[PDB]
Amino acid sequence: DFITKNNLWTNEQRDAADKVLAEIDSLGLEMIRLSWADQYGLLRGKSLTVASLKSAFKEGSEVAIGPFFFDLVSSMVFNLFTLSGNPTVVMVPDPTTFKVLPWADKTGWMLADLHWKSGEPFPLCPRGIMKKAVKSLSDEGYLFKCGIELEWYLTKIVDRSLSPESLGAPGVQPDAIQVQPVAQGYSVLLEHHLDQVDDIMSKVRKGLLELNLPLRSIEDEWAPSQMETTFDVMEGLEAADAALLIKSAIKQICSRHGYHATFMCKPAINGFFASGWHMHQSLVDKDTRKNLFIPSEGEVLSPLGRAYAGGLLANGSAASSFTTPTVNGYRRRQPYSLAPDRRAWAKDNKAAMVRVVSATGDPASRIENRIGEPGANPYLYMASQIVSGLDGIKNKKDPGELQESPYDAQVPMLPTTLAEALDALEHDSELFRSCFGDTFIKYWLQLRRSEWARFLDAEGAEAAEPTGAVTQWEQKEYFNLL
Amino acid sequence: DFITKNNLWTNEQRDAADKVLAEIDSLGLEMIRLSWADQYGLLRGKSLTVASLKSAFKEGSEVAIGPFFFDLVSSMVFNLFTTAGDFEDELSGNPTVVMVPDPTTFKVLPWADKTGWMLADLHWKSGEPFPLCPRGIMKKAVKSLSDEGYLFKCGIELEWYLTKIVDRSLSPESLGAPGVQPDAIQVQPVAQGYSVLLEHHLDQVDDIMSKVRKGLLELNLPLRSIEDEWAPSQMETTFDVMEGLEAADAALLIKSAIKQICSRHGYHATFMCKPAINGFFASGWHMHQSLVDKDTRKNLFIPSEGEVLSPLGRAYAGGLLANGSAASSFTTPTVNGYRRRQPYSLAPDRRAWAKDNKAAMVRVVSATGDPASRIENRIGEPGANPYLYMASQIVSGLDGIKNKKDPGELQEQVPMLPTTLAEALDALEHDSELFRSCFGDTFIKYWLQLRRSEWARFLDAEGAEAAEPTGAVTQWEQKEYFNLL
Ligand SMILES: [Mn+2]
Ligand SMILES: [Mn+2]
Ligand SMILES: [Mn+2]
Repeated sequence: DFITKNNLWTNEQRDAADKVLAEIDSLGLEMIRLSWADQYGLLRGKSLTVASLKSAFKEGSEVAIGPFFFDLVSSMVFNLFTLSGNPTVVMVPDPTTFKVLPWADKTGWMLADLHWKSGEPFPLCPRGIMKKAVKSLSDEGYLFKCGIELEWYLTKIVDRSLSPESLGAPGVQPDAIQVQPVAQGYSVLLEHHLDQVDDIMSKVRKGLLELNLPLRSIEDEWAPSQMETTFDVMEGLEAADAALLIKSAIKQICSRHGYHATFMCKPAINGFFASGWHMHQSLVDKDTRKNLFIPSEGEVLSPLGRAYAGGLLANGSAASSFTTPTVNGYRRRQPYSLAPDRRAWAKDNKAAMVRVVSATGDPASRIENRIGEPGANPYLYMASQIVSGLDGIKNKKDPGELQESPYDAQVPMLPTTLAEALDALEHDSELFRSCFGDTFIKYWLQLRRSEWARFLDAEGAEAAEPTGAVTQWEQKEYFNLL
Repeated sequence: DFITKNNLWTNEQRDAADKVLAEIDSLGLEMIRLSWADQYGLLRGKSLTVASLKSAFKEGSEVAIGPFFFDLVSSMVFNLFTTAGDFEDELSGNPTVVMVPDPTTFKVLPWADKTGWMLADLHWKSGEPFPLCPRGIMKKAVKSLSDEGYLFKCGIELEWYLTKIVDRSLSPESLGAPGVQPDAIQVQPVAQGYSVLLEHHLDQVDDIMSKVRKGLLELNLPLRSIEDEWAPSQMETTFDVMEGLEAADAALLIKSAIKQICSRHGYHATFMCKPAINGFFASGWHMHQSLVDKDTRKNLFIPSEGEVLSPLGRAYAGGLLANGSAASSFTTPTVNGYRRRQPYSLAPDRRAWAKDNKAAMVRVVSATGDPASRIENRIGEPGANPYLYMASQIVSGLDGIKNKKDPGELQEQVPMLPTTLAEALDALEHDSELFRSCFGDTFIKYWLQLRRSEWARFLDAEGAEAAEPTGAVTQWEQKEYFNLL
């Protein structure tokens, strides 16, 4: 009993486990998927039978850490045969995360944590970085509350790009899935585009509901075939696990019915505008459970929330590779685009990095950080916000002055390439090295700089210009998987 | 509770929400749409979960005002990125407003999967109503009307085209860009025409037409008639009399149901006045109107012998007429709506009153002592915004009442109506006081600002000559109104 010997379950998780086996038995489930988010947010793991799950509930399941050392295309940034080699770690199931996948045949699903065989936590496990952030927020008196609002694209699959000629090779991107848009229209919020796409959208809507996910709204975003699904507030690690499931389920559900959902920021398809992942955040007293961001008369935020906003602004440059992991996501670093090109904050202004949604006495007063990207890793994005903010609280960082025109603000600019965001983390190594782990940032810096290098040798430096056209390297790196 | 705090709900609005939630539960709905009419009459909004709509019945639901500052093809008319000091004097920014659900508008949409629908009113977070909300501008007319003792009784005669879809123009090179017109949906007529009212045309199109009829009927919309119009594939669908806000709400839902149902079975319904398709003539939205006494429920237009209308109805007609050029951009908001002059037809392009003459803007239907004595405005285009069309008639007609404006002798030197949306805006600019007073002064300057840009876009596309109303429908007009209106 690996799990019991190393004290990896709480009584809650233990009784959870007892019940997940009871649900498996009455539901007649034949497979149970066991997954974890890699460095990119992509769900990797194994599909177990129900005899093996019951054994994994004592021993765990062995997996190699090779995904962590590969890129999206499988090039070896780190040597796997010798930050090196391919040790084999234990997948430790978290029974509290179980869900009965409704688009699959008799298949359950539940997330896994990564552990060395000694029992200590694997230091690259992105979920572990969110646990670390949530634990430190619980030691300062706060619970992290997140409203998930996801902008993504919806397309019908023309060709799945399966011919041997299209398969690529480790380091050689495969062809993008061939798609076509489902609706046109730069008319935003049009009910007619909703009813047009609801043939497929009603299947995604029904799937989110069956997962007992707290779906809030389904909206026609601005661009042709661009969509917005928002969710009610969730708390802490739970919200990250839920973003994860939300993006996986949308993609899997669409594909079963012959559609392609992508969270790639800006697909290389004419008429497609950049997608954003704005992150609605507030803090709540771990005891009192009341928004500690609520302002008074004259305030747009409580002093606490003001401090949170300061560290969100202060650290957002080092944090950019986390809020915007992808190359392609930096075409959002632009003026006059409803996206943030500089560290500005404002009450009700979409051209800002931090947007305040608040009112005097309003228990829903909160911050909207808009430097986020839809394809971000939900554990690195949200822990970014937890680490960034709690720094502002701790160091009483004034956010400065609410900006009436963020695109004229003389505030510090945000990075405009993924190279720049990596540079900014190198020269502000601390805080993220104290919180994410020194080993992680060394790893993170080395791996992501390798992918920048591949974009550069494929497209050149002048293609990196954010206003530029979306390159084919972006399409054949992010469209299929993200 | 946002809605109790600013008392945005009467008790009836509260006796409804309780049963709105009750049949949501009874029927097992999973989505409720919350929609609102933008400057164009086009239904914007969100689709909310049950759990989430239960919240909006207390706190509302937020939404940006971008549609109001965007064109049909989403050019940015007003700077969206600079927050405003007095928004109503600079018109800049993307403020978040609250959508206040109105339960008296609840419907289960027949053609959709387990999905409900209601209308929302746009309010500032301050609790005070947003100054451009067209449904608010209708709410205002109905008030000033009830504050003079009258209810608005409205009869709708709505013409439109029903066509089969050949291509939805979804290829990426068709999608357009912000400010760029997307390609028009490719279509095919469904019947031949130039054989007006032909029963066999009706039976010919009833495969989908019955699906529209049935959908309108399930919505409890008071459908009066379906008729076969003159031009190929042109229909007219008329409705029984409706009152005040309900008639404009229904007008909106009428067009919404008609387009959504047709598209769901692969047809394209369009309220474009005159599509750029061979043989298609101009479609109209005629509005019969009368005033009733708000306490006796009785038609105040009914004429005695000697006069064609009562002196109340006669005054209204004068207010309909003396502001008709000003109001033109609210009864005929599209460039396309002015193409109405053709070699085989008569357009109501005269600002005049008549019983038989088809060129007069208003037709009178009145026999002595007849309880259905009324007037009929005919400059209405079908792709018109219902709130602003109806409120333009109440506002025009109340002027004539309060000022005893004389319409003059029935015309079978006739003053003419604006021939273009440019001229229509010229007319409103130079005679703005009554609309600035009753529609809001910020709305009128926002309206003239928005549409004058829509005209320069059209002019920049096809040139001054093709802008002439007599001329053929250009490609700018097709790619501006065909798909959305
Ligand atoms: Mn959005
Ligand atoms: Mn007719
Ligand atoms: Mn008529």
